[PDB]
Amino acid sequence: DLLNKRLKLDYEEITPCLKEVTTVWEKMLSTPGRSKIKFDMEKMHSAVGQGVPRHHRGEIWKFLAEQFHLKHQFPSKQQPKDVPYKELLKQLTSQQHAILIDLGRTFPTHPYFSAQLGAGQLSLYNILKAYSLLDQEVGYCQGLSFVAGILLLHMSEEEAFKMLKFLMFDMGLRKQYRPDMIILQIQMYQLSRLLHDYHRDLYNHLEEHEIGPSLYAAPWFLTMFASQFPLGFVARVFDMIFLQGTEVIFKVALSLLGSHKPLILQHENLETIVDFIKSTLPNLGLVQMEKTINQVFEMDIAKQLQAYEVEYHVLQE
Repeated sequence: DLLNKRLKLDYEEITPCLKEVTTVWEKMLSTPGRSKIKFDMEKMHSAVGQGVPRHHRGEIWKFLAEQFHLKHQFPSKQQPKDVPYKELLKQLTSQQHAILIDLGRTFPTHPYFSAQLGAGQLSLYNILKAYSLLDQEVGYCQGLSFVAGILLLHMSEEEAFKMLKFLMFDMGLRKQYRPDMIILQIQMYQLSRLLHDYHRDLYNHLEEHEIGPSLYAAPWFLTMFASQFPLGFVARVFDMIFLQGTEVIFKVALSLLGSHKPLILQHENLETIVDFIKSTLPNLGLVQMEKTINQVFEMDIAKQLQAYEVEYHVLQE
C-alpha cells in the first residue's frame, strides 16, 4: 500500500536533493489548473538542474509532460486512440512470450521486481501487454520493459501506462522500437558522427579497430541506460528527458564516451575496447555521474543531430 511507493523508491541518489528545491517543486506542483498553465522554461530548467526529489519524481515527470503538451501542438493524424487501459487488458496479446523473456531481466535485484510474476512484475507485464495492443506495429520490442519499468517505479500502474503512451507517441520514442530497426540504425550513425565532430581522437581510435556504435550503444538507446547504469543516474537522465526530449540519450552517450576517452584510448583491440565500454564504463562513481548529468544538461546538439539525419539519407542513395 503506501509501502509500495517505499518499496519502489528504494535506490541510491547520486546527490540527494536538498530542502529548498523540494520547496520550489511543491509550489509548481500545487498550482491550481496546473495542466493549463505554461511555466517559464528557465525556472523549470533551474528546478530540474537543482534536483528532483525522489518522493515527487513521478508527479514531476507528469508535470513535465503537461508542459511538453502545452509547448508542442502534437497533431491530429498520428494520435493513438483512446481504448482505456482496463479495456485493452481484456484482450490477449501475441507479444506475451517476448514480454515474459525480458520481464525476468528487468531490474531483477530491485525488491519490487525480484519476485517472479510478483505484484511488481505483473503490473509491468500488464502495462507492456496493453501497450503492445495499442501500438501493434511496435508490439513489444526488446529493452522497452526497462522504460516502462522506470515509469512504474515512480507512479501507479495505470499512470505508468499513460506516461508510456506519452513518451512513446507524443515524444516520439516509439520510432526507435519499430521492428525494421531503421531508426535505430540512423541513431547509431548519428552517435558516430557526433563522436567524429566532438571527439575526433576517440572517433579515429574506434574506427581504426572497426568499432561502430552498434557494438555497444544498442542497450543505451533501447533501455535508455536502465539495463546497465545505476538507478539513481538513470532517474536523473529521465528527469532531463521529460524536460528536454529523448535526444538527451545522445547527450548522455556523447558525455560518457568523451569522459572515458583517455581510458578507451588505452585499449588496443575490439575485445578490450568493447568490454570496457560495456562492462567497465557503467561502473561510474558518484562524482562522475554528477559531472555527467551537469554536462549533459547544458549540452546543445539538436541541429547537428538533425544534419546527421539528412546526411544519412544522402549517403544511402
